[PDB]
Amino acid sequence: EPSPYVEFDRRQWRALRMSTPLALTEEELVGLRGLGEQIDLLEVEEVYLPLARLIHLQVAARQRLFAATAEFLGEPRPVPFIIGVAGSVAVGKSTTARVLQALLARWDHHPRVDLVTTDGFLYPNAELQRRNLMHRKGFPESYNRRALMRFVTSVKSGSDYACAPVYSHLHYDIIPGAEQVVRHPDILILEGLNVLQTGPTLMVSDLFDFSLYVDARIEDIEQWYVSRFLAMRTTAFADPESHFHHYAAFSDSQAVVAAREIWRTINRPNLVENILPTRPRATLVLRKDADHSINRLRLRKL
Amino acid sequence: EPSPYVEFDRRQWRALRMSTPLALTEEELVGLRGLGEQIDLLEVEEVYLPLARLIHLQVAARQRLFAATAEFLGEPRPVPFIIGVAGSVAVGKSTTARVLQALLARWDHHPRVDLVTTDGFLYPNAELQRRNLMHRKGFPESYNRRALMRFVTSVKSGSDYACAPVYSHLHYDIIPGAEQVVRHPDILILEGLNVLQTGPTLMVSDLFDFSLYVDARIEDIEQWYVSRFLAMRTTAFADPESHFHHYAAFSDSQAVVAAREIWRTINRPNLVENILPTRPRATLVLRKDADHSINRLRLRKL
Ligand SMILES: C[C@H](NC(=O)c1ccccc1C(F)(F)F)c1nnc(SCCOc2ccc(F)cc2)n1C
Ligand SMILES: C[C@H](NC(=O)c1ccccc1C(F)(F)F)c1nnc(SCCOc2ccc(F)cc2)n1C
Repeated sequence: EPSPYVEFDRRQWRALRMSTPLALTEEELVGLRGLGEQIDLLEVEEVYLPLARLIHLQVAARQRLFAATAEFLGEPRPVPFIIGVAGSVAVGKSTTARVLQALLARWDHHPRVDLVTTDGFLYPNAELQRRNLMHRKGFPESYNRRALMRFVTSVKSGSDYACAPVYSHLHYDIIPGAEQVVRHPDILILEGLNVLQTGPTLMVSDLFDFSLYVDARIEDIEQWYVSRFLAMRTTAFADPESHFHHYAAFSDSQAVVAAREIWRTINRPNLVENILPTRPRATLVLRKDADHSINRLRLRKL
Repeated sequence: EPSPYVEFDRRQWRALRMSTPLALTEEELVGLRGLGEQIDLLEVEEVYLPLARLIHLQVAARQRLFAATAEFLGEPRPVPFIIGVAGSVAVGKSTTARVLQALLARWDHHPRVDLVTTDGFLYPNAELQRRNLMHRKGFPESYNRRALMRFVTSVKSGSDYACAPVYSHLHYDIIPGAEQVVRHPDILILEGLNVLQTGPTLMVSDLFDFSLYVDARIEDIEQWYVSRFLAMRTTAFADPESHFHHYAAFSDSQAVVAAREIWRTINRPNLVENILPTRPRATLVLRKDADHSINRLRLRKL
């Protein structure tokens, strides 16, 4: 029974590592780890290094394809390779993305590898209040998807620079005047929630040369979300300038109630209605277990 | 203002022809022309030959990409290149597809180029009657899209053969027992209506290495449809075995009434609600004028 997919387990996948150096020290790993994440050097080696090898093979071949079009066109720093990383809140895709960026940037030919999270493209709160969308922050309509598409297009067009706006998780809002400048990289990783989504018109997913989806049982992500929420009381919420400082004095059980409620009404439905439906398109799915461990992968060979 | 697209006119596009031989005689052209079509050798040269050049550049480069994945995978007749041709009924995509197939098969390296129309994947009439779908023949739900996806996947998987069922336009139904065998080509052109469409799960559009969309003003396609309908009275409908023989004795004005009605209730809405929304994804759009002439094109350079 023929398939566009190939399943692996860590045993099979780790084998595919070949002679790929490990250029990442333990000090550096944890400086990319997010609160709650269990990723160790043994996982970089056995999972992210094959992945990095795969990606670097394809970067070369993917550009030949743009060569062909430019040769047709009778034409005279290539077309940036674009990676998308998607997944639910709290699944740890943010970390994956940051790890991936460090692994790729340390290829001996030394490419420039920018990383942009989509949260800088959320509408500011006042704009969200206007549209009646606060209660749906993180859903697709709470993003300026036109702005976001222009940006990625602009970068891939080979343009000299592009700017993105900047979100502050501290203040739960877009930072006035702040901007992230992306000066023509070789690779761009774009990380967000529904970034793999498909539409009537053309969308960023269409621009992706490679894409990555970080998966887990829905019960387990709830678990990680709630724990991280509780942990955030002595972290992010502890700062008296946090938009969410009021949460710092919640007890374990109020905190679990609040966390569960946000999860039930905002984060779970977005996952189910929007994010999860996009899994089938992803070049690679990283499947995590309850203990955070990546033990199965699903690659698109077609 | 940067764009994924490049517009052309026939002047600009024809220039891109380079030294591409014309291996198609006028006898052979018209034997592919459909009732009403105005395509002449001057259009093959100035439009289909650039197109053929473009396609043959990309076939080479697109396979390097599957090489990269197989080299990663540590692996030991390549992965068939898959072209999709979409557009409304009566726009003449059927012809384009057949022309394209003849132009590609006569490349000096002599590749096998199969062509499959999607109509063989319509549900038989009795199955359509069951689902209450006769009045929506040609809409996406009147196709066995699972069967269709299995097929294209099977071919691209590199499998030795795949079978498709066969529709009879004469009898307005699927022919019992008939089958079209596709024995591992180098290129497969797949022609149909919503074939460029996108979904929750993975679909044929995802398997396309190249895609082609044949466009025209909606008023003009109505015009061509109605004329062809009238013309079909002394052609297809003239055969007393035609499911539609009753139409042969319609006068011009009854015939125009019938044709307009079918167009209003079945073919126009499908075009508007489903087909036309898919135009943005197509690698190349062929834009035809009221006189049938291809005078502008839109290529995806990203
Ligand atoms: C609906 C809202 N979503 C977001 O703020 C959001 C939107 C887009 C991208 C990322 C987030 C994020 F991660 F949660 F901050 C939200 N979801 N949880 C909260 S409470 C703030 C605590 O933030 C987190 C973030 C991540 C966790 F794993 C646990 C708690 N809020 C305000
Ligand atoms: C709704 C139905 N659609 C189809 O049969 C159909 C479905 C899928 C693919 C192609 C067709 C096709 F082209 F019209 F035969 C239909 N549309 N017009 C008719 S009348 C039969 C006359 O066929 C045509 C076909 C094409 C024309 F340009 C003009 C008349 N019928 C029965």
